[PDB]
Amino acid sequence: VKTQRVVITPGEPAGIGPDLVVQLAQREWPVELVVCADATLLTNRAAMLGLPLTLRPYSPNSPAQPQTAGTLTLLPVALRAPVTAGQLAVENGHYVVETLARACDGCLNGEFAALITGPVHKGVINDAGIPFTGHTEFFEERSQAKKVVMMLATEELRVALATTHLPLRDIADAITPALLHEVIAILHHDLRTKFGIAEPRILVCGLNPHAGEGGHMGTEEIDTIIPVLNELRAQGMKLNGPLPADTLFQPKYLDNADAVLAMYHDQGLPVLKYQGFGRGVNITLGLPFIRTSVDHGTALELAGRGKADVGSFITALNLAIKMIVNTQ
Amino acid sequence: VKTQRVVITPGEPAGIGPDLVVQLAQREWPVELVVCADATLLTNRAAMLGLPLTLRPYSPNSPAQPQTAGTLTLLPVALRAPVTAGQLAVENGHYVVETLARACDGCLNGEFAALITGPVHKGVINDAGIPFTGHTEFFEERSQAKKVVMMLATEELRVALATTHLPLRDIADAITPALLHEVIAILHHDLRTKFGIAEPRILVCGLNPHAGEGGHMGTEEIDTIIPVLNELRAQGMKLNGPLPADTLFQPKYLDNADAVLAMYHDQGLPVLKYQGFGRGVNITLGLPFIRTSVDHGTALELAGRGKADVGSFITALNLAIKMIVNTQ
Ligand SMILES: N[C@H](C(=O)O)[C@H](O)COP(=O)(O)O
Ligand SMILES: [Zn+2]
Ligand SMILES: [Zn+2]
Repeated sequence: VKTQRVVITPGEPAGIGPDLVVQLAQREWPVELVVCADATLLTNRAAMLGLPLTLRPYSPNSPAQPQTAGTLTLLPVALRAPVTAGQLAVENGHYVVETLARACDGCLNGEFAALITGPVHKGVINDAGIPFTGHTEFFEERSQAKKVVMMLATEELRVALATTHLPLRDIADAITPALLHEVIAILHHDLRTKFGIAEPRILVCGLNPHAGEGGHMGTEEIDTIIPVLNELRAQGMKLNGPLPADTLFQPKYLDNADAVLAMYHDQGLPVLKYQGFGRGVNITLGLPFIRTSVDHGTALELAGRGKADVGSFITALNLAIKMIVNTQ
Repeated sequence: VKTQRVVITPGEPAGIGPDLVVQLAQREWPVELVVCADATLLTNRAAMLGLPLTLRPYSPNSPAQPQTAGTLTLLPVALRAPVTAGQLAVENGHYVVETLARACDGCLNGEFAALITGPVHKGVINDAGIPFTGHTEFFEERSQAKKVVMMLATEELRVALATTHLPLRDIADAITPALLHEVIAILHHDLRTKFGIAEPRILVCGLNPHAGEGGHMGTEEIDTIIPVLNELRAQGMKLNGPLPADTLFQPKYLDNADAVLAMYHDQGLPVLKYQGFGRGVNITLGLPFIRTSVDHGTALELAGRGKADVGSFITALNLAIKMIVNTQ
C-alpha cells in the first residue's frame, strides 16, 4: 500500500475555515493533508490562534507522508487581496473558487483520494461575478457528473435528499420517476462503493405527511413513488417505504436501514441536525471521488477569535479517510 | 389550592379508549377524574382486562376530590347498543357524539378545568348519518372558536404547526399573511393563558430551506413571513425571526424558547417525535378551554386485548394537569 493524500479546501479566507484547518493540524493523521490555500493565510491565522504551524510543500513527485502534528502539506493558491478575519473582500471570491477548482481537478486526476471542504460564503463569490450556489453544484458541474446526491450523516444515521435547495413550492413537481431512479441508483451505488455495504438497505420517506394517508393527502406516493420503488425492488434493491417522515425515524426502521432518503431538504435534515450539532458530516454522492464537508457556516463573527469547534471538520475528515479504504 | 376536576372522554367505545381509561384509573391523581361515558362499558372492559374498578358518581354539589387508585368519577351517558370490542356499531356513534358534547359544554360552563379526549372513529359516526367533520372540528364549532392551532409537546419541547394535514404541494399558497397573524396571535395568547407563560418566547421556521436564504430559495419569507413577524414584534411579542428549520432545533435556540412554530407538518413533527415519541401530546390551541388529546387512533384491533399502553394517555392527562396548575 501507499500513503494516501487528501486535499482540504479551508474555504472563505475571512471565515472559520482556516481556523479549523489550523486546529485539525494539531494532531497526527494517517494520510497526508494537502491543504489548497494561501500559505500566508494559514501562517497568520495560526499565529492569531496562538497555534504552531509549519508547512511542507505539496510534492507530487515524492511519496506522500502521514501528516505529523503541527504540520500541513500546502498546495499554494494566491489570495487576491489581504485578509482580515471576519471581514469579506469581494476580490478574494476568485481565490475561493480557484482552490475549489484545483482541489476538484486534483481528485479527478488521481492526485488526491478524497476532498474535504471548509465553509464558503456564497454571497461574496457571487458578488465577485461568479455564479455559485454551493459546493455540491460546483463539483457536480466541474466533474461533469450526470447527477449528485447530497447526504448528511452522524454515524450510522445517514440521510440523503431526493431534492435539495428548491423553494418548497417546487418540490412536488420535481418528484418524477426519472429523478427517483437516478437518486436511488446513486444512493445505492455509493453506499456500496464508498461505504462498503454489500447489500444496502434504504429507508424511503413519502412526499406528503402520513405518506399520503391513502389518498386523502396527496397522490404522489401512489402515482410515482411506490411504483418506482417496486421497479427497483424487482431489480433486487432492498427498499422500505414510502413511510411517513414523522414515523420513519424510529429504531424499528432505522436499525435495519443503512440510509434514509428524504423527499426534500427540511424533511430530513432537522432530525439529523438535532442528533448533534458537531459530529455532523456533509457528503456528496455521485462524484468520481469522495467528497465530505463540514455541516456549518463560515461564522465570520468567530474567525480568529479562537472559539472554533473543529468537531464537524474532524469528523468530516475521519469519514473521508475511512471511506478511502472502500474505494482503494 | 382547591382540587380541580378534568373531564375525560374515552371516545369510540369499541376502540382502546375505555381500556386506556380503566388503566389510568389504577393510580391516584391530584385532580378528580370525571369520565363522560357509559358505566357498563367501563365496568365490562375492566373485567376483560382483569383490572379492578369502582365508579363514583359525579356530584357537582360536593367538593372535587383527587381520584383514588382503582376508581373513576362517572358522568353517565348511555350507549345505544351493546358493545363488542373491535367491532364498530353505527348506532353508538350517537353515544360518542353525546359524550363529546356534554364534555365540551361542561368545559364552557366551568364544571371542568380541562378536557382530555380518547380516540374516536370518524367513519362510524358519519356512516350513522351524523354530520361530523372531525374530532377537534367538533369542539371548534361547538365552543365557537374562530380558529384552532394544533400543537405537539413533550415537556422539553413545544411545536405548533401553521398548517396540518395538507398535501405538500398545497402548503406554499396556504402560508398567507392572514393565516400567520392568526396562528401566531393564538400561539402567543395561549402560551400565556393556558401555559401560564408571561412574555412568551417563540421560534419561527421559515417556509423554505435556509429560510429562503435571502430570496435565492423562495420569496415567501421576504414577501410574507418577515413582514408579519416584524409587525408582531412591534407589539412586544418575542419572535425569533424565520430561521432555517435545520438549524433552529438546537440549544442556543430551543433553550431560549417556549415554543416553536413550524410552517408545515413534516417540518416540525419529525424532530418532536425523535426527541420523545410516545412522550408526544397533542394540544389544541384556540379553544376557550384546555384540551389535550392522545396521539393514536381507535386501534380497534387492540381493544379488549390487554396490550393497550395507557402511556400516551397518561402524558396527555399529566400535561393538562400541569397546565391547570400553572394557570391558577
Ligand atoms: N443543507 C446542507 C448542510 O446541512 O450542510 C448545506 O446547504 C450544504 O452546502 P454545500 O453544497 O455547500 O456543501
Ligand atoms: Zn442546505
Ligand atoms: Zn399527522
